[PDB]
Amino acid sequence: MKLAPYILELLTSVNRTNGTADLLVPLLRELAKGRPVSRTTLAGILDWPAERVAAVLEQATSTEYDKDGNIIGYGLTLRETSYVFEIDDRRLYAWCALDTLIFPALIGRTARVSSHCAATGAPVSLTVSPSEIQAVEPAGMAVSLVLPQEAADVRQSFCCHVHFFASVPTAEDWASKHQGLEGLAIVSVHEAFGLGQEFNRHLLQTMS
Ligand SMILES: [Br-]
Repeated sequence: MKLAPYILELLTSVNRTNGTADLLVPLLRELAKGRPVSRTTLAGILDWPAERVAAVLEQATSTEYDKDGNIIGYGLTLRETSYVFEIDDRRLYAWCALDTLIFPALIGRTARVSSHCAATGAPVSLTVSPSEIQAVEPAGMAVSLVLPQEAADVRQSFCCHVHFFASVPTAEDWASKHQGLEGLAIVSVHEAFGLGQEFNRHLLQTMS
């Protein structure tokens, strides 16, 4: 379909908070190691004052901390969700389906991704590398999209409605049952992966 409206609003929501794009990659790479990430550690890595790291993170109100106040989730997370994101043997999680398609390129690793169809509970899995997906099981796997909303934390506006599905027909039936989500649409995981690729492209250009 026409995906420009989705990319454009996702890029905008991200660029709405200055520095987000700059903090994102270095934090995903740290979280990908499997251990909580200190905010002070993050500030050294960005060579930023602690204040700027703080302001960026308090915009993502979904940001997860542990009991020591260390970062344990930002897109990628150490706390179980229904999207499993395995790098090496390390079993990490993602907040949404599209995360699992865009993060491999940002952290430069290949992930073994798994979840369950949000319509039927069926197991889904795929391997996502920085440049391609492989081992798509079942082959017809789909993803839901909605129009990202402006002036709202990204997880809560957009990708809480961004799931995997066993197939496009199964997903379209699920989607017809919902009709109060702006821009609700179903795409193949291949098309989803392409959106992710275009998002990442603009995203990287936005870094300093
Ligand atoms: Br369009």
